[PDB]
This record gives sequence, C-alpha cells and structure tokens, in this order.
Amino acid sequence: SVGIVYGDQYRQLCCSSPKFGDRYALVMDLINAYKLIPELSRVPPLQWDSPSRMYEAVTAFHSTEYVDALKKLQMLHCEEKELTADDELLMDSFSLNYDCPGFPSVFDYSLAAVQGSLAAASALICRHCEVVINWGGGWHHAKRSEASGFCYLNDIVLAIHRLVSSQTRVLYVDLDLHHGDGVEEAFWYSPRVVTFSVHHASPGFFPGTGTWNKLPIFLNGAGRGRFSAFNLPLEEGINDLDWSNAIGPILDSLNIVIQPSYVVVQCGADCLATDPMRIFRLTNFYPSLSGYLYAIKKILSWKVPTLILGGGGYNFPDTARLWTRVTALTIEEVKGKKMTISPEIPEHSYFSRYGPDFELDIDYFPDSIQKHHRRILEQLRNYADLNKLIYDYDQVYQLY
Ligand SMILES: O=C(NO)c1cccc(-c2cn(CSc3ccccc3)nn2)c1
Ligand SMILES: [K+]
Ligand SMILES: [K+]
Ligand SMILES: [Zn+2]
Repeated sequence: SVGIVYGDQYRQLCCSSPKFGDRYALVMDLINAYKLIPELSRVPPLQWDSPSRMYEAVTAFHSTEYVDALKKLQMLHCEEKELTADDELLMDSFSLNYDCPGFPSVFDYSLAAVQGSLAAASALICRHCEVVINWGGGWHHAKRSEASGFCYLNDIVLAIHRLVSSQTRVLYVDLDLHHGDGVEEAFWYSPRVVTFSVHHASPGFFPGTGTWNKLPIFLNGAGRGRFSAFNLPLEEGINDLDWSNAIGPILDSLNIVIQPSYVVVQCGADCLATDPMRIFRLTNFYPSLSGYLYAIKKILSWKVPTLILGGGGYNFPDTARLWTRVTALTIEEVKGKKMTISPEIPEHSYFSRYGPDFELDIDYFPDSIQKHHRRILEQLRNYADLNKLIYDYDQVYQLY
C-alpha cells in the first residue's frame, strides 16, 4: 500500500510561505481531480505531547539556539514593529535573511514539513506502508544552524535519522536541479546513509557544491563516512534520455552494492524544461520518457520501502503535472493495478491555472559522463572495500 501525507491544517501551513504560495494545494488538488486519493492511505503529520518533545525531535539535527532563533523570528513577524538592531544581528548569525526571511508563520511552516516527513518515516518503519509520498517535504539545503535556499528545517535529515535509528542502511537519491548539500553534510561521517545527488553545477550557481574541489578531485565523505557521498554534476540543457542514461547505471549499482534497508528520494521538479530556472530539459512525458518517471520506476522495482519527497519546482502547475504522474506511477508499480490518466486536465478548483490548453503533458517540444561513471564506479568499490561489503565486481561493471 502507498501512503501520502496531507491534512487540512497541513495544507494550510504548506501554503503559507511567500516563495511557494499555493503550490502544494495545486499538487494535492490535481491528484484529487485525477481520483488517485481513494487509492492512497492518508498519513497524518506527526504531532507532539509537549514543547519539550517537539524540541527534542527537531534538535536531533538542528541546534537548540537555531530553533530558538527561528521561533523568535516568527513571533517578531507577528508584531507590527520593525526588528531591533540586536535582533537583526541574531537572525543574520543564522542566515535567517535574504532568500530565507521571516514571515508570520515561518516557524509553523518549516515545522509542518518536519511533522509530515517524520510520520512518513514512521509509516514505513511499522510496515503500514511500502512507499510514502510527502509533496510538502524535501527541504534539502537547511543545515544544523543555518537556513539556506528557502529551507529553514531539514525534514529529510530528520526523517533519514529516524529510519537509520530503527544492520540498517539508507540510500538517499536527490533528483533536484540543485545539489543536496544539507543532507550530504549531515551524513558526511556516516557510512550507513549513502547519499547520491545529480544536479547542475557551474561557477556561481547555487549552492556551489557537489562538484570538483594538482588536478582537482571530488570530496566524498570523511572518517568512517569516506566514499559515502556521491555526486554527478551535469551541464545545462540535458534532456530526458541523456539524463536517464547518466543516472540509470549509478542507481542500479548503488542498490546492488549497498543493499539499502530504505530509499529516500528527493524529487525536486526544477529540472523541468518549463521551470523558470530553465537549466535542464526534462519532461513529465509517459509514452521521450520523463527522466523523473524512469528513475522513480527503477527505484520502485527494487522493492525497498521508499520515501518520496518534493523539493524545488517554481512552475507550480507543471510541478503538479509531474508529481501527479509520479504519484500514479507509484500506485501502479506498488499495487500492481493500472492507472489511466486522461491527457486533459479534469475540471476542478484550480483548473484555470492549467491553461491555455489544459493538458497533462507539459508544453515543450524537445564523454564527460563516461569519465564520471568510471570515477563513481571506483568510489563505490572503495566504499564497499572500506565497509567490508560483498558484491560481484563484474556484475556491477556490466551495468555501465
Ligand atoms: O530549488 C532550490 N533548491 O533546491 C533553490 C535554491 C535556491 C534558489 C532557488 C531559486 C529558484 N528561483 C526561481 S525564481 C522563483 C519562482 C517562484 C518561487 C520562488 C522563486 N530562483 N532561485 C531554488
Ligand atoms: K539534486
Ligand atoms: K554518508
Ligand atoms: Zn532546486
């Protein structure tokens, strides 16, 4: 069975931020308009019995003083008065500024994604769900004591920590246009959480990591975590087929060698050709085959309990078009039951947002990688030697 995180308060909170507006509502309302919701188990966001218990849960990763600052920032924005000079400095010391400014529900907003992704992890753990989807989650840039790139709390790190604390290994697959730096950093010394981000990287492009660091090299973990952080940076303009061929053997190799207890997928939609980022040229096409659908179906064929999370996506109706299809694909791959998605957007509350033509398909007409494959294959060998893992080196070598 397949779970999905939602709830009336949750929706309202996920829709309160200035950057993402009502995107989460478009997503869930298109999933509902396509009659996918009777197929899905609703997973409610986690709630706590005390302030101390919520605090304990968030400070499994974030610092107490950072959580204090984020909660004070919300309070400060629930009043009319400007911030004082001392409070401006306090917020600045946590990067609670720039692309992560305050607003009246910033703490509740950030916490909501944490509640969602922790209940999604718990559902996988008690085996209630084989796969769980949280399109209100996936905020991979937040750090221990630092907000970054619209991310204030790192719900993914907290979810992954709850999975490993239940020998357990987690594979994290980050499909966002941007390097998943917060999650990579959090598990930099941990062999039990292998992280893999594919992304655009180029000079000046946010956040700047996930690429070359004497000829330059890739850092890939430290201490017992050495070789446990994987990265594949790609050039702008890549299409579905080339991106699919680029990540396919890496994904298959990671599964064979690591044999994960769980997979966590960040499924940011800003690689889409129609995203205002306009960097990659992926689609939501399902006959070109969507790079996203290819990767998700491949991960699901492994039959490992899987958390599927949102992330970037700044063309809100096209993010909804993609994630609706990811959601139908998951139901199909898990229940064994075919889903039939009409190519035309069904009438519903946000139907006008899908003009001028109202189709499910997005409105688009479509050797470095080989060196990267040899580097990654060797890193996987090193990881597997360091961590005393058995594996047929010629079974993995033929995947490429
Ligand atoms: O997705 C991300 N990280 O995973 C990420 C991180 C940092 C910056 C950006 C970003 C997005 N845009 C598009 S403009 C826009 C359009 C709608 C809403 C909000 C912004 N400009 N900068 C994205
Ligand atoms: K990524
Ligand atoms: K790691
Ligand atoms: Zn992104």
